[PDB]
Amino acid sequence: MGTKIIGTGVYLPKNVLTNFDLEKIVDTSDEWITTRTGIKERRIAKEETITYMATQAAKEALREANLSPEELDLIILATLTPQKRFPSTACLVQAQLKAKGVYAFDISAACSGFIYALDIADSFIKSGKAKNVLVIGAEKLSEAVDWEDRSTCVLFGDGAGAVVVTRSEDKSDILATRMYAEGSLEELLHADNCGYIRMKGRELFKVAVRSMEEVCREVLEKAGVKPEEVSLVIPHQANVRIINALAEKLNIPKEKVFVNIQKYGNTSAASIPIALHEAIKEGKVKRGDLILMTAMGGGLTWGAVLLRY
Amino acid sequence: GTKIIGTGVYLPKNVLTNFDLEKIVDTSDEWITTRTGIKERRIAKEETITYMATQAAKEALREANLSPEELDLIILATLTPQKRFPSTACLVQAQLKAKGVYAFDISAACSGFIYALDIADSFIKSGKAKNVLVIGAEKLSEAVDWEDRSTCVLFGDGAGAVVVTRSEDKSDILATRMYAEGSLEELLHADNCGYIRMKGRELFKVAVRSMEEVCREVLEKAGVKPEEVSLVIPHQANVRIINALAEKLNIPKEKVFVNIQKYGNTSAASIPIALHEAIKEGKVKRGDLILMTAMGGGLTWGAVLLRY
Repeated sequence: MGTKIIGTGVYLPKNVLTNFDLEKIVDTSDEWITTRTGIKERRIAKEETITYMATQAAKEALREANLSPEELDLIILATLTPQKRFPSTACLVQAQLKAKGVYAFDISAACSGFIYALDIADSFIKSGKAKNVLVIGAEKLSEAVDWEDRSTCVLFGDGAGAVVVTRSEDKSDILATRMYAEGSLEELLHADNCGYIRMKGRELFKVAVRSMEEVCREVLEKAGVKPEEVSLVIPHQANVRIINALAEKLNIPKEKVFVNIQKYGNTSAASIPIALHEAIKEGKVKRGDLILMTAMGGGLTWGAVLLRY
Repeated sequence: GTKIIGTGVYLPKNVLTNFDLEKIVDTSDEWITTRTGIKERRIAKEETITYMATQAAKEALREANLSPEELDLIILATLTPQKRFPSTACLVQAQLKAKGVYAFDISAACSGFIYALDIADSFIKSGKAKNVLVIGAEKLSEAVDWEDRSTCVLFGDGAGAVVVTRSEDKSDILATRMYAEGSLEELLHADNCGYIRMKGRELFKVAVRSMEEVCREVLEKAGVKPEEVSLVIPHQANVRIINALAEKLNIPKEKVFVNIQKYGNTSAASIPIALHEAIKEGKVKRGDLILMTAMGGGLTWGAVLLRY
């Protein structure tokens, strides 16, 4: 029984960019950024390409799963910064991993990319169409950031996260998932004619808390799980204040809410998978634990996934 | 099972004939026709990819007698997305007024539609979705090198869509098989500028072999012979490749549907557009076994065998 996570990995760019470094780039400050978001630093893929980052996170994940690339049945990569029009970055990565002939493609869902991709993987496993699936969330957001706009350039970072899921016969499994989208709210968060990230910060914040709360409550009810029974909440890392307001609305103690936005900023699709990896490595996740993942992103995509590790 | 209850398309009205092409590049009607089987293609002028996708979807929904808000998921396959984000699937969702509906784009170039249909099938089969809208839409005219005659005579613009649902009858996707091979990126890829580039002769050969193999694979999986297939709906890449495949599978041309002569190669939109026409022309009836297959950039390829 169950879609089970048997391996996780990540790749964090070599270049660190603190708020102090940014102060010299745009009219901003450490105090402002820190208090309004909780971000202290962010990684920048100045040297690495999206493909390279995704491949590294995937390799570590496969090593952890003790699974050969060829044993994969599917590779799903979520990103909003593809290497090229085509082939998909999933294909470029597959090539680097030597996962010959392996089914591969990218998906677009912005910040909701990983949970969308994980939900897809679960559909393939639950339909008996796949057994081993590699799900990657990789982003080189720095290429989509307007570095002259102190309003948005201080929120994003680069990096990649990956997880390997398989069909197990034990109790590990995804208990419930729920994804939503609302294209009529494109304006709140979207790319312009040149691909630059644009947003309506205030409106977005409201919608973010309300929407993630709603879908989180939905998966909990569907799974017949109460908030107090959640072992750990791994939310998209967009703003520490949003995360706090969300935890409050769900009545989940801060101690059970994983946060690492302070060191990576908002990495979109790679956000949750990177947090999951560190959470595991920090001894905060053990088999049997109920993990709640949730996110909201451009296009106004959002959802939640409740699983028993 | 997974049943197609509605289909639809959208094609720009602007026609790019081989004679128009003779006026922009050093090519001829004779060469094009003989080498590709193409005579005409549609080109989007005022339509955005979102508009075309929306029009194809609306027809599919009407055919299915289903309202936009009764959809559980929307999957759109394209290589010419409207913007960085939101996904074109989200933009289409807004135009359809399918409020709150799960939606995303996938990248698999020419195998876009069958990949998306395979995913749709996984959601219905796992019982996670009931009604799914799958779209193949491309405005390839924006990604073509018009200075290049070796490739600018092959592509057109268009959108195709299908609405699949979980039925309590024999309609169902019987078997699917999808593959990808990144090490073969060089045969068919976009350059640093997004322009479509390819190693035509090598891609032609690899295309037939891989497509024959995957087709044979879904057939032995479903327990049926090529002779038992009612209609083959291949990606409309090249009539000559289509003939080579049909020849290998030992399937008469009468059972191979082609409309590349009037729409050219429309990548992800290719199959759903051909399917819709085949249905409208009475070439597809409930119970018929339909084989869909394609190969595209990245070197994606696969096959879907279904009972209409």
